[PDB]
Amino acid sequence: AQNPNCNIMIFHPTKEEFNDFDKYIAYMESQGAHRAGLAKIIPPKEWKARETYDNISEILIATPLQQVASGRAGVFTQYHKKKKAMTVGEYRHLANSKKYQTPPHQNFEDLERKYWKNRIYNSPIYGADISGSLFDENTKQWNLGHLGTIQDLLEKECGVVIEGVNTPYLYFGMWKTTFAWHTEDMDLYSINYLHLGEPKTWYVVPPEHGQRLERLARELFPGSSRGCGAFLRHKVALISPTVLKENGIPFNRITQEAGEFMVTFPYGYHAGFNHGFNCAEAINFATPRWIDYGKMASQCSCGEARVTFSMDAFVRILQPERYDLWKRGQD
Ligand SMILES: O=C(O)CNC(=O)C(=O)O
Ligand SMILES: [Mg+2]
Ligand code: NI
Ligand SMILES: [Zn+2]
Repeated sequence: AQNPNCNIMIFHPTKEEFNDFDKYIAYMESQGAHRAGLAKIIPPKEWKARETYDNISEILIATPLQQVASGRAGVFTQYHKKKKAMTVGEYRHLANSKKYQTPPHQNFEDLERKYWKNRIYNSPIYGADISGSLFDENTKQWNLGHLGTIQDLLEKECGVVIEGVNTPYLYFGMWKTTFAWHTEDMDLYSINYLHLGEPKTWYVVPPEHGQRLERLARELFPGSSRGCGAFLRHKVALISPTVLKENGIPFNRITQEAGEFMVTFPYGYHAGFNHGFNCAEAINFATPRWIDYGKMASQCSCGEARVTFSMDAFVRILQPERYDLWKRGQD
């Protein structure tokens, strides 16, 4: 069995290997990359996502989210308070302000210490989940707006034609902006490209050990657990590496820098934080190996998780028994 310790693997494809996206994912899995839940892909040196980032400041963040924490430093939830719209140029200036900017630090490990010590005492503002793309249309390789769609994969594997679309999302971050512990909708893959700015630190639990994280989360968030049998789908809970180590949960960590891709694999729980002003693009995707994960994915039916139009068909076709209850949660 390849990668039996479930370490995060880092890949350096050549420009030739960068042509066929599906083939490269399948290659990485042949080497055991999925066992970690997360992999890093460094694009070939010849590749670029677009020519420059000089003209992005007029993109609108219609609903910036202030991430307000509750709990203790290593075990907390966050809620998202909606703020007034602002442009990317306005948000960059805010991220760089004395109130929100990255503190002085020695290295990524020092910054990680400072994040876990201090995150809860601040409420950073995240421009998340903005439909759109920063890939130039002429970028033919690993262009996250030109991937094969999940609907077409389901149709190719299973023969059923379904409605829905699959488009990318932009994330504009600042110091301390936080992504809570989650797997993807329907336990899909994700791919994330850091277009510019400061790094993003990731934490990940191997898919084979995801239920260990779930059982800890039910212990640590006991009211949330009573409210919903899949409350990590709400995407609000944080647990620090120190707490994970104290409770024996297997995980790994890695820092993504500008110009690098990360892939999350089906049922790979992940969480993380931004080091400073940055912009990432991400999208979900599927492969043949996902289908079985999709059929077994948990679902929130309490009403909190509320998701896209296109998840309807995935539930309806892969999980017909759950469909009725889940749809009640969506309505
Ligand atoms: O970058 C972020 O805030 C969150 N991204 C992801 O969870 C992802 O790409 O799967
Ligand atoms: Mg612009
Ligand atoms: Ni994710
Ligand atoms: Zn729920």
